[PDB]
Order: sequence, then structure tokens, then C-alpha cells
Amino acid sequence: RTEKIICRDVARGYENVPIPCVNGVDGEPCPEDYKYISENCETSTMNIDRNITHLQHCTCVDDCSSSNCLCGQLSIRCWYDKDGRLLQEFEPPLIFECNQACSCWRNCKNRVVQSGIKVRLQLYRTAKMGWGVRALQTIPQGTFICEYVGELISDAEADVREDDSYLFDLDNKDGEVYCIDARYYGNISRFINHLCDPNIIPVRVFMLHQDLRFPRIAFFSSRDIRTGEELGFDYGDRFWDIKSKYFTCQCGSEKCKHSAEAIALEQSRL
Amino acid sequence: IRTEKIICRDVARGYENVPIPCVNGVDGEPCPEDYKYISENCETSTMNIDRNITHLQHCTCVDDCSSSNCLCGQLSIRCWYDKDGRLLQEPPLIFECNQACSCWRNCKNRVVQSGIKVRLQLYRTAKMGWGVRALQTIPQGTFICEYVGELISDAEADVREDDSYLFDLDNKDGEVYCIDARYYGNISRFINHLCDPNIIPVRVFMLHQDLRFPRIAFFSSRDIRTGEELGFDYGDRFWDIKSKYFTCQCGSEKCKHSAEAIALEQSR
Ligand SMILES: Cc1c(C(=O)N[C@@H](CCC2CC2)C(=O)Nc2ccccc2)[nH]c2c1C(=O)CC(C)(C)C2
Ligand SMILES: Cc1c(C(=O)N[C@@H](CCC2CC2)C(=O)Nc2ccccc2)[nH]c2c1C(=O)CC(C)(C)C2
Ligand SMILES: Nc1ncnc2c1ncn2[C@@H]1O[C@H](C[C@@H](N)CC[C@H](N)C(=O)O)[C@@H](O)[C@H]1O
Ligand SMILES: Nc1ncnc2c1ncn2[C@@H]1O[C@H](C[C@@H](N)CC[C@H](N)C(=O)O)[C@@H](O)[C@H]1O
Ligand SMILES: [Cl-]
Ligand SMILES: [Zn+2]
Ligand SMILES: [Zn+2]
Ligand SMILES: [Zn+2]
Ligand SMILES: [Zn+2]
Ligand SMILES: [Zn+2]
Ligand SMILES: [Zn+2]
Ligand SMILES: [Zn+2]
Ligand SMILES: [Zn+2]
Repeated sequence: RTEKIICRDVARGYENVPIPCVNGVDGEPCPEDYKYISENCETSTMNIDRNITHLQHCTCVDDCSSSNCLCGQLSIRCWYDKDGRLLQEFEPPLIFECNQACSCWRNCKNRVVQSGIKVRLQLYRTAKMGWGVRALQTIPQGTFICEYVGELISDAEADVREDDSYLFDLDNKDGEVYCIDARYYGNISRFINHLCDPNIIPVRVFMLHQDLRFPRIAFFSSRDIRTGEELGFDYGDRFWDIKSKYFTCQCGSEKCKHSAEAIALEQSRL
Repeated sequence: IRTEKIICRDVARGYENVPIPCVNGVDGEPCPEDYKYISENCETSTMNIDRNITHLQHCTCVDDCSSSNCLCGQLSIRCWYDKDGRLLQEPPLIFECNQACSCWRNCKNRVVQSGIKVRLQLYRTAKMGWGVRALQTIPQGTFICEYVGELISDAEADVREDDSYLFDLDNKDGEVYCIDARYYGNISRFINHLCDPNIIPVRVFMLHQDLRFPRIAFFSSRDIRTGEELGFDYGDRFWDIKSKYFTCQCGSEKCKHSAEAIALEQSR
């Protein structure tokens, strides 16, 4: 079967690079049951707090490469190297990027996620998991890949929605909990599958606002990724505790944690 | 004889598509720093701008939105864009395409949201403080820049001390809002008044359609040559207030607000 190129760019020119779609597996058409958006949207009043006087910001007169940058100090257990790659000390990490209130320039060293997608990605048809996303180039460890983009909703709204296959919990620790639902509006990340041996990790980030209800979700590679490799992250135990009643994991890894056999083995261990 | 110094390579600190340098060949005034340069409008208290994506009128085009079937073009009042992104023209009102439209980000109805493309310079004028001039030929109808600043209510505008950078959105229907570029603004805060203007402000909607908050886009009203100072007609309301404190220095043969013009109007 020929691998048919079925869309030149599912993002319609909204990303820095096109994201084509191919299907060399079956007759499924390019997915159109959602609206591609490159940035989060709202379908009710969220009214993000963008008060420029509310932003913590730096006074750097350099490129924000020094440890004296306030924005770098606010970041929790992570930092960017000179090439824009994320390093972590391993409480989850939290990135405060520079913003419109900082004295620094738009091209300072603390601007990775807000600068958008730089790697070549492809939406493709997987053998067993529906659509997936793969790299069209080698990607070094720590590289920004893409953001989890969708519809901002409250946790109460997330609990009542019927299709939970695209729901990302922001897991707010101080205040009400919010979610990003990519079922109806989303970007390329809605197609990233779960892998028990993941090669990307989600990290919460603040950029042009510091409204604590709404960290933005940035995926970074957790190891060097080879051309053609499917991208995947660990959806987490909570997802699988709910979804395993309907389907089990087909990642195929020797260390798979969510297959029918793994679940039975975990039930025996407990 | 003073010669011109380049005193800032980019007053926008990299936030625009192009650098906007500042020069001074007139006096010793340093690069203006009594404001914060921002490339897009800000809030210091919330305006509750309606950003609900389901409230956007949007088109179903899959071409470049150049056809008469484009709903977004049909919404725009008394104006349209040509194939080169230039504006042709009750004041006009532009509805650009947005994130709800089915078209691509590079369609023909995206001029203002795509940002500054012409080369501009902040420079020290002889008699009007800082001004902005063209560094290139700018054909008639070309987008120049947006009037960017702090969104404030009419009540807040009334109590503000310095109104030299206050732009009234002229909401003819309901709630009244202003853009104050005194404390936060972009290059447009430095554009002076000309009685022979060469740019015009146009109200535009892009990523939201909250009709209380049109964004203000400047387009050239004629072909502009390199070195010409950019200027719009601030309007009679500004001058009815300000002429008691200073008169117009634009130098036009048909200046409407000079000491000479004021003396004639008082003679009547
Ligand atoms: C993986 C993750 C989550 C997270 O929501 N996963 C999702 C699964 C992935 C989503 C694409 C589909 C999830 O559980 N959906 C769900 C839960 C219950 C019922 C239905 C769906 N939220 C955080 C993480 C983190 O790793 C750290 C964090 C601080 C960024 C917080
Ligand atoms: C020129 C203009 C305005 C407008 O606010 N001018 C300003 C002057 C220019 C501003 C940089 C300083 C103004 O009056 N300031 C003012 C008045 C009184 C006291 C203090 C300051 N508002 C519209 C226009 C239009 O041409 C049409 C429009 C629909 C875009 C609506
Ligand atoms: N490891 C996995 N094993 C089995 N199914 C998966 C796995 N990862 C993702 N899926 C499927 O993909 C859904 C999650 C979506 N966010 C991912 C894109 C999805 N594959 C699609 O075609 O739209 C899940 O609810 C499953 O249907
Ligand atoms: N035609 C003019 N004649 C005299 N002063 C002007 C004229 N146009 C603008 N100005 C001055 O500039 C102010 C408006 C500002 N938005 C323009 C930038 C200002 N020239 C500056 O140096 O900051 C007015 O309040 C005046 O002080
Ligand atoms: Cl330059
Ligand atoms: Zn800094
Ligand atoms: Zn910085
Ligand atoms: Zn900073
Ligand atoms: Zn697995
Ligand atoms: Zn259209
Ligand atoms: Zn369009
Ligand atoms: Zn449109
Ligand atoms: Zn004049």
C-alpha cells in the first residue's frame, strides 16, 4: 500500500512549519472532526488575567543567560541552555518565560515555548492506535516539540463531557482546577499517543500571562529522537484507571504498564 | 552644526517584524524611556474582552479569501484589501479573517494581524518633539502600524493627567473606551499631527469581535516618499482643547491650527 500524502498542512499555515498528514495504513480520510487551532481557545467566559502590572518580570540588560534573571529564578527546577533546550533537576517543574513586561529583548534566552514549533512533525496513520504524530528529523534531548492546545474548561465541565479522550488536566495546586479539552478544538498534540516508554514530557509554562488557573503545556523531548519515531508521552495512571475498562495499551513495549496482561499482573501484585 | 546620532537600534526590542531605530540630529534628547514599549495592546485592569471563539463570525473559504463569497469581506464596511494587501476605500470598518475561519493564515484578509512591514524611523523633529518618518516609499493604502497602548474606560481617561497620547475609539453604540499610549505604547505614540496628513486610522477586528474594542490600524492615504514625516489628522476635538497651550507646527500652507489660523478664526 502506498503512503498517500493527504494534507499539506493540517495547521493551515498557523505554525512556523507545515504539519502534513499521510496515511499508508488504511482508507481513513484526513481527520476533520475537530477545528485546528494553534493557541488555546475558550467557549465560555474564562477572561484570562493579562494585567501587564500583574506580571513578574526581569530587569536584565543582557540576553537573560545569567542566573540573576528573575524569570529564570522563578522557574522551578528547570532551565534552558544556550540552544534553547530544557534541563531539569527532577514537585513538577514549572517554566516562567520572559514576557512583555521584562526589560529584555524578544530574542532573549528565556523565550523557547513562546517562539513556537521548530521541528518537522507529521500526522500519520499508525498500525494500531489510530492517528499519531512522528518526527521527520532527528530531535536532540530537551528540544521543544509542541504545545498541548485546546479548549479551556473548568474541571466541573470536564467531568460532564462524554468524550474524554483528549482531556488534559492542568492539576492546579492552588485554586480551582482547569483542563484543556482538545476534542473539538485542538492542535497537532491532540494526536500524540500514549507510550509506556515515552520520548516526550509535558511541562507547565507561563509566558504572556501569569494567570495561575492556566499554565500552558509544553512538550519537550526526554531523549534523543530519531527520524520517523512516533512521539508519545505517559498519559498517566489516572487516564488508564478510567480508560482500561474500554481498551488496553497497545504501545507494544516490553515494559508496558497498561496492557491487559500488565493490569492483571498489577492486580495480582496488590 | 549638529550631526545625526543613532541612539537606539530598535525601540521595539525585537517585538516587531522589523527594527525601529531612533535617531537625533536636532538636540541632546536621549532615546525616550518614559514609557514601556509594547507591540500589542495591554490592560492594567480587566476590560472583559469577549474572546469566546464561538462568537466570531467567520468564513468558509478554502481559497485565499479573494472572492466575493468571503463572509469576512462581506462584513467589512466601505473598504477592502487588494491582492497586494493595500486598502481601498460613515467611516470604514475592517473584519479580518480569524482563528474560526476555514481559510489559511496567509489568506488575503490578514493584513493588520500580520504586523509591520514598512521601514520606519523614530527621529527628533525641529519643532514637534519626536516624530516618525518613512525609510522607504510607501504606496497609497499600505498598512503602516497599529495605535497600541493601554485599554482604559472613558471614566479612567477623564482622570488621567497627561492626555497627549489618548486615542478615543469613538464607539457610537454603547460603552466608551480609549487607548492611552502614555505609559505603555508602540511606535504610533510618536506620530505627530499633520494638517496635510498622509496616514489614516481605520478600525479593525481580528482575533476577537468585541465591538467595544476595535483596534486602530494606520494606512497610508497617498504615496509616501522616503524621509517624509508620517502624520494623521488628530481632529478638531484634540485641537479645541490643546490650542490654548500650543499651536500647530506642521507648516502646511493650509494649516488649520497654527497661531495664524487661530488669529483669523478669532477675527471672525
Ligand atoms: C500526564 C498529565 C496530565 C493529564 O491530564 N493526562 C491526561 C491524559 C493525556 C491527554 C491526551 C489525553 C489525563 O489524565 N486525561 C484523563 C483523565 C481522566 C479521564 C479522562 C482523561 N496532567 C498532568 C500530567 C503531567 O504529567 C504533569 C502535569 C503537571 C503537566 C499535569
Ligand atoms: C483622530 C481620531 C481619534 C482620536 O482619538 N484622536 C485623538 C488625537 C490623537 C492621539 C494621539 C493623541 C484625540 O482626539 N485626543 C484628545 C482629545 C482631547 C483631549 C486630549 C486628547 N479617534 C478616532 C479618530 C478618527 O480619525 C476616526 C476613528 C473612527 C478611528 C476614531
Ligand atoms: N498506547 C495506546 N494504546 C491504545 N490506544 C491508544 C494509545 N494511546 C492513544 N490511544 C488512542 O488514542 C486516544 C487518545 C488521543 N489523544 C490520541 C490520538 C488518537 N490516536 C486519534 O487517532 O485521534 C486514546 O483514547 C486511544 O483511543
Ligand atoms: N502638529 C503639531 N504641532 C505641535 N505639536 C505637535 C503636533 N503634533 C504633535 N505634537 C506634539 O506631540 C504630542 C502628541 C504625541 N502623541 C506625539 C509625539 C510627541 N511629538 C513626542 O515627542 O512624544 C502633542 O501633544 C504635542 O505636544
Ligand atoms: Cl535599521
Ligand atoms: Zn532576564
Ligand atoms: Zn528575557
Ligand atoms: Zn524576564
Ligand atoms: Zn503500554
Ligand atoms: Zn474567506
Ligand atoms: Zn481568510
Ligand atoms: Zn474569514
Ligand atoms: Zn497644521
